[PDB]
Amino acid sequence: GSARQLSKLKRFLTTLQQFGNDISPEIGERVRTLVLGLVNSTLTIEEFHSKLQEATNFPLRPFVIPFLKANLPLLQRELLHAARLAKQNPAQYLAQHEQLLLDAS
Repeated sequence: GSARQLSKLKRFLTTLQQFGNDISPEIGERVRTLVLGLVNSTLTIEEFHSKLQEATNFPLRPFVIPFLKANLPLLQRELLHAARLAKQNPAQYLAQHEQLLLDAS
């Protein structure tokens, strides 16, 4: 498969969202929101590329859409580890609520 080969960005993403709260509150909440969002929450690359684009300083970064597009399945993996280091559940790590579970209807 193409997991490890694409995991090259996984690490960066993990630390990016983990330390993203250090650089600042704005970009922080956003980074984690988008990242963790498309990971478990209902989010799309485009949307994750929008807020981020206006969240991170400087002009659009090189390969944004195609970035998480091939790392989506790689980011949803580390999420299972975050919960262990967050003292919470892997699916509740981001949700942290009931109403925000499966409100399809």
